[PDB]
Amino acid sequence: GSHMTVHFIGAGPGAADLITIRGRDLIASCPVCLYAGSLVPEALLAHCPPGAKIVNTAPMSLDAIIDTIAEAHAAGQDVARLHSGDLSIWSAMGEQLRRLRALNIPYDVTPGVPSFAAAAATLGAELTLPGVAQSVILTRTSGRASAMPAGETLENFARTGAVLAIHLSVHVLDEVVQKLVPHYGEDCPVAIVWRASWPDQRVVRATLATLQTSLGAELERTALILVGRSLATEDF
Amino acid sequence: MTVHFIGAGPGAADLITIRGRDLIASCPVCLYAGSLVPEALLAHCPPGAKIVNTAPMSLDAIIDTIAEAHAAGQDVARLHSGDLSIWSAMGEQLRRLRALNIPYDVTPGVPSFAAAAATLGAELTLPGVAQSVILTRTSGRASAMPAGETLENFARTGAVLAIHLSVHVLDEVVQKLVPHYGEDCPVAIVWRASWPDQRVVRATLATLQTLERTALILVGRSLATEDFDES
Ligand SMILES: Nc1ncnc2c1ncn2[C@@H]1O[C@H](CSCC[C@H](N)C(=O)O)[C@@H](O)[C@H]1O
Ligand SMILES: Nc1ncnc2c1ncn2[C@@H]1O[C@H](CSCC[C@H](N)C(=O)O)[C@@H](O)[C@H]1O
Repeated sequence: GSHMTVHFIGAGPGAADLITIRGRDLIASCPVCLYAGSLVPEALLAHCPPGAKIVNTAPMSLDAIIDTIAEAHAAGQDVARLHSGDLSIWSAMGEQLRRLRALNIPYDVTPGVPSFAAAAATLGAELTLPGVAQSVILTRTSGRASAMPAGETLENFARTGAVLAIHLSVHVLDEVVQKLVPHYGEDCPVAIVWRASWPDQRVVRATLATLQTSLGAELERTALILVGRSLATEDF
Repeated sequence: MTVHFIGAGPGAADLITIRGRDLIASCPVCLYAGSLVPEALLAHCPPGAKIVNTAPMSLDAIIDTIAEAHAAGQDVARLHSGDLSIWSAMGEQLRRLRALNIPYDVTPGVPSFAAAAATLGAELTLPGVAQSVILTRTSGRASAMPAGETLENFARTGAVLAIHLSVHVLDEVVQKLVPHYGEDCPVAIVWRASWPDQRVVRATLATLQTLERTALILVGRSLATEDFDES
């Protein structure tokens, strides 16, 4: 047989049917499910086996989360640990792994559909365009929410001319365009996708100079900003 | 009818989305981009489905085959490796389908850099270390890169790099990055993530020793460090 394992699973961008097959099958097979708040679609939780311990981690500290996993480990019970999107980017999986290694609790990771992919799909767009863009930068702004390492400034990324997929930043929409106009041009295409794949999904396309900045301060913060020529060109 | 562009995922049959599998099961016609789309997914095609490998085909022939399905009112499952947003050549197909008024939609998939990070058990962004991931490639005698998109310019940011389509020029990648990232900078290469013959190498830029081409290069401190903050 196999021993108790914590299965980190990328739940995808919000639609229950955008989890992987593997992701859903692991949910179906774990007696304990820990899900990272309402950004994990509740319909996924219907896959938990009958009698599962289902735990919303959004009100919990990292310590409480780790203690709960340690309890599952002590009981020999597999855990389905669900995070929105994919695990590789801004998931806070890393800090959990470090704690699990220190406790010798085994884990594995099942990749998900990241939100920039959901957003591109919503737009019906290939981001890479021969002769226009051959790179995509996944980034964020400090946005009064983080320190960025020194070299990770919008200015330094903007200098490459790559497609930018800017996360965690819709509340600072106005600063973003101010910092990007000098590099990309006033007329550079920009697209914002709120809540990609949710019943709630909303899109705005414009150029940097013509984007309605006040859209950012609105209630919904789950939005991805895409910037670059390849968002609105057929010249490729 | 509708042409369903679908991100097949990194290769394992179970790393397609539920939606993607369901769309495949409901399409009388399936167009798949080569053996980089695992054959097990083709088992999901409905009985008597016309299944077509597009790898041997020109864009004109692909669009013809689609226009045929459209004239026959038959939905098309159009499979590409990984996700569609990056180096899929989905774009040129949509440009042609628009010019013909053929309806399409896009189902996102798991990109290979995500599958690679997952096999490594790694979160790429780590507070106080790296808050950005650059998905890129090299010219590598296979492309022209826009002028701003050099390894040099990217390396200047100190971001994590997920370098695609570049394993044939690993030597030159290493030499360009060392000056910026350091000789001791952790690096990992994942060949064929999620496939049965998946191979993983973890090293540093200096100690990585320079033939499958389906490989992803990942570079950065966050690949092997526990000195980071909570979020
Ligand atoms: N369904 C969705 N639609 C649009 N943007 C989304 C989204 N889900 C997450 N995001 C973006 O991701 C940020 C949260 S950080 C978590 C990102 C997630 N791990 C991923 O793989 O994408 C949000 O601020 C927003 O910029
Ligand atoms: N299973 C896999 N393992 C490692 N790298 C892979 C892979 N599948 C694709 N790649 C990478 O992607 C390149 C092909 S370009 C297609 C990328 C795909 N659309 C995606 O979403 O990732 C290859 O050169 C390789 O770098």
